[PDB]
Amino acid sequence: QMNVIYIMSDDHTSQAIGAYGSRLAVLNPTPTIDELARDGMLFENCFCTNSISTPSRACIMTGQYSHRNKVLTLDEVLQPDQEYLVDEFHNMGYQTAMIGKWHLGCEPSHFDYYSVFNGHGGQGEYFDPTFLTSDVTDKKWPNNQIKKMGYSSDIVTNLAIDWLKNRRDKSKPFFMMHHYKAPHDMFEYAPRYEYYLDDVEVPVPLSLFDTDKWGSEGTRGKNDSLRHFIGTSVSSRHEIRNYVMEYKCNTGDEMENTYLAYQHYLKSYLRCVKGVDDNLKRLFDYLKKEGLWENTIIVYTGDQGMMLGEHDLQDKRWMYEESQRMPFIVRDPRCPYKGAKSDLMINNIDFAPTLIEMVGGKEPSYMDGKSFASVFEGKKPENWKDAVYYRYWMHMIHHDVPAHIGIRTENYKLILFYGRHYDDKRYGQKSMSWLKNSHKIVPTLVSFELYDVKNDPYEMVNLADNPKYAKVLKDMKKKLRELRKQVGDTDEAYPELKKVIDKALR
Ligand code: NA
Repeated sequence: QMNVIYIMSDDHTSQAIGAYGSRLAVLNPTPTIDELARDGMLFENCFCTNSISTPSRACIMTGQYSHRNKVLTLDEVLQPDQEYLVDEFHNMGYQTAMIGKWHLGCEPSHFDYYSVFNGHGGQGEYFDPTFLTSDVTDKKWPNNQIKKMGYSSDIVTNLAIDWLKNRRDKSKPFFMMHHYKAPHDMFEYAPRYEYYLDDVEVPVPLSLFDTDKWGSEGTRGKNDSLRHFIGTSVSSRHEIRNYVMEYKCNTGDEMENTYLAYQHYLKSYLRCVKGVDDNLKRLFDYLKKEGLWENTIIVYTGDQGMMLGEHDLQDKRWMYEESQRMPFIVRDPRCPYKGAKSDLMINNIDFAPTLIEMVGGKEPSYMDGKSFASVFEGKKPENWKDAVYYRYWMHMIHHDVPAHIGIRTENYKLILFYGRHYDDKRYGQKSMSWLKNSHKIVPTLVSFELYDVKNDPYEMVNLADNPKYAKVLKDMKKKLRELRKQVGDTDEAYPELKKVIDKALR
């Protein structure tokens, strides 16, 4: 039986992996991950269905869309009973281990072993982190706490190596979820990376300074009346929260301020990515010397993408390419296609059924996702989707990003900004409750955005109001309407929202 190590980093976006060939690849940000891809298979079209940490991690654990597993936003939690991925590996006779960033709210009690960050409600600390572990029995969750000195990414790797070396029953296969907290904000990189990239300019995206044709009334207001309201920024654009403010840039020139904030944002972030990559070298080295390299499936992914200043945006949540796409690399030692790429349209909800089938199990019939394990034997899965669904539910909270649904085909992306919160008690409350002058949660404008992701991969040009694209827009609206029906996301429980979305889709 094959062992499995599922490695996932927090907010590690595809621009920041060398193998994905973004503007950042010239910096060689992830040599170890790149080498893994050269001996594995890289997936070009892997998409989150809902880009924030907790909803994505719930989709991964349950194989189910947010509207099915009910973990809609960061405000909801998983139930232990919903730990389906690990239940399935248990039922197949695996010993199971959960290491690192959990962030699902509940105890990882369906694991045989866990040691997961607890600082700041499951967010963890970059230095001297404490962990909740199934080894502390003197106390009950969430109080079975231990503390480790030093840098988190180094400690996380040590927890995994320790379990493999000292705790695993070598007579049984293992399934391990190995989750780094880096490169999540605040990007507190380890001191030894202080001068990494010191002499280099990080390539700047044109869209940081030019948004002329991007967006719509739903993301900008009419005539940009909401340009300082919607969407936190790298520049001074967003009036409440942005990196120019956060990094205290004040050169006398706002464009220079933006450039300097982008450089500090990207360099701090990439120094955290480098710490993860260096740590992967240690882990992979260990697996190789232990004789596990050729009997262990290894996955490397990030729970969602992140806006690294494209369109002058930050964080995730948006359906735009950099936030929707997850990097996703799998090395199955039995797969003969080494260094291959796959363009199959996949979602984070497909991870669990695929892994289960990879080791000989059956695709679970209660999951929304399906298994693409046949790709590793050189065959597209039967009747596989050629489009993906997306919905961000957490209207305006944290980053002033309006709620939206969308569909991405291989050629076009249609986004419907419906601009409502599913819990109308939240209207009027602060979107960022730690700030005295936060904006308030309010309904925003309904609008469509249509991007040609093949000829405009950076989503520079919203086509929804171009009359040359009237038929494409109608065709994609029909597909969005049907896909929403196909996946069961029809809002009978939220009639406020159902009326708005049904009306917009004709
Ligand atoms: Na995340």
